[PDB]
Amino acid sequence: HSWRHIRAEGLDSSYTVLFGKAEADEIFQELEKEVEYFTGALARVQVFGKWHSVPRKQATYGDAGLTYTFSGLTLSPKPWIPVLERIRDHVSGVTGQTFNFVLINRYKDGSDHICEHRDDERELAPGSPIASVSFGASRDFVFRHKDSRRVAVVRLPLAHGSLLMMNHPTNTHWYHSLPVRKKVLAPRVNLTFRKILLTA
DNA sequence: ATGTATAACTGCG
DNA sequence: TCGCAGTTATACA
Repeated sequence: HSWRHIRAEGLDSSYTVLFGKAEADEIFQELEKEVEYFTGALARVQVFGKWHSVPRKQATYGDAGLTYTFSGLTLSPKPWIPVLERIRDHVSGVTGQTFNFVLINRYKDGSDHICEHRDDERELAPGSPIASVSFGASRDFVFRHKDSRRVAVVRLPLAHGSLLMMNHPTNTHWYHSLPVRKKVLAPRVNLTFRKILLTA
C-alpha cells in the first residue's frame, strides 16, 4: 500500500490508491443511487461579478450545526448518509484524521469541470488537511503557482478509488483546477473532506 | 477609506 | 483539444 509524496516550493501532497476495484466500484454505484445534488438556484456562483451555474453537479454534506460559503452562497450541509460515513471512517482510520464536512462534485464527462481555486480560507480548522477522494473516470488535477518567477506546474492523474491529501498552508499561491479533458466520456465523482470551524 | 481577489466564461494561438 | 489572456462589479480584508 504505497504513497507518492508531492513537493514543490510551498506544496505538500500525498497521493495513494486507497480503494481496489472490489469496493471502489461497489461504492461508486452506491454513490450514484444516494447522493442528492443541488439544482437550479442553489447550484449557482458569483465569480467576476456575474452569476453562473456550475459546469458540474455539487453537493455538501456534514455534521449538524455548520454553514459553508461557496463562492458567495451560504448553505447548511445535508446530514451524513451511510455511504459517506462508510468512506470517511476508512479515510480517518488510515490517515488518523477526522472530518466534519465534505464537498461532492459529479462530472458527467470530460467537459464537466471546475475552475482554478485557492483554498485560502479561514473557514478551515487551525492546522488541518484536506482529503480528496475520487471514483470513476481518471482525470487530471492541476496545481498552478500565482507568479514574477518561473517554477513549474503539477499535473496529476487521479484514478478510480484514489486519495489525495493536501495540507491547507496559510501562505501559498497554489491554485487547483480540474481542467476540461474533452477525450474523457465516463462520469467522475469527487469528494473533498474538510474540518470546518463550527464558528461559521 | 482604498486595494485586491474571484470555485466562472469566451476568444483567440 | 488544450492553455493562456482578459475579464468584471461587487465583496471583503
